[PDB]
Amino acid sequence: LVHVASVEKGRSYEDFQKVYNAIALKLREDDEYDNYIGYGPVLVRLAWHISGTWDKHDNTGGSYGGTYRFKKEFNDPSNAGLQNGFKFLEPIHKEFPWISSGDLFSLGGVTAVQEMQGPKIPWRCGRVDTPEDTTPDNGRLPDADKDAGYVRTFFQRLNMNDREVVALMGAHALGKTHLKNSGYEGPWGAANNVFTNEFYLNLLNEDWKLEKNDANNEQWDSKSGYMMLPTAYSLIQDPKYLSIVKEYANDQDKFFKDFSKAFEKLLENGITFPKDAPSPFIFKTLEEQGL
Ligand code: HEM
Repeated sequence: LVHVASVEKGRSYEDFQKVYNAIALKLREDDEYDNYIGYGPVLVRLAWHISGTWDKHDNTGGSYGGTYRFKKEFNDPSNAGLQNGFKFLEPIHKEFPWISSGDLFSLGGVTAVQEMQGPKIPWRCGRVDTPEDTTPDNGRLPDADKDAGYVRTFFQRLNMNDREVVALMGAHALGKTHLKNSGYEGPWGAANNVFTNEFYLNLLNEDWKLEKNDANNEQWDSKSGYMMLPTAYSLIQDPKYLSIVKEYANDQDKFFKDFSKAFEKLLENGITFPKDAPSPFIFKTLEEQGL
């Protein structure tokens, strides 16, 4: 497969900034979702799962084709709970019927991170909706009960190196786990809809205890009422991962710059951009626009 980015016919920067604004105004408005966490965290989880299916070996999966719209991918067990972010974005797609699905699903994750005070993420338009038979089979997304060796190997398929894996994993300061979606339950920390380096500080400073939960899965629980997935607690057991965790725990600006680069790479894997194509867009937040 080659997947060439094609801009939506006739659309420029300001068209896309209007779609960003619609998502951002609806995030402000629907603030009650999930006990007042809001839709921000489930929207960056949606942008990572439609991107996370990519296989570097045959160029299949990834964000390009917007295939989460099809039943197979939509009903993937690993995607349970993401229907909420889909339903959030659906009125915005009736409003801007010209945007492709992969562009809208990835822009929703960019808008959520920046509206939750995260770094600016450069974004490129040009994904093209591909057919129902290009939809990847279930099972390409990662397990939660594994170790640092599994993590390294998994992310090699999306060719992410150690630093990019540790930067991307910082998104787990956002939102929470839900027992009915994944067999895990509890918040990651205290500031769950503000983008910060809290994941790393918690990993290095809490007194974590291993326990079984009500679904019979193990998780790490701390005295503060926070939890950690086994795959994510793995990052302090590997010496390479642990030196990068400590770097981000001490320097939130370094974490923001690295997360920005890594998240854009994740949302663009598998897509070829011609050089006639527009440069990456940097969207203004609602606040910067006075809206
Ligand atoms: C090996 C890597 C990862 C595993 C095993 C994993 C697993 C999980 C699990 C089991 C949940 C909770 C699902 C639920 O019950 O609703 C979760 C939530 C979440 N994940 Fe990950 N994750 C991984 C990587 C990532 C990455 C790379 C991102 C984004 C860059 C990300 C962003 C999120 C966010 C924001 C949530 C919270 C969603 C909400 O509040 O509903 N995760 N993850």
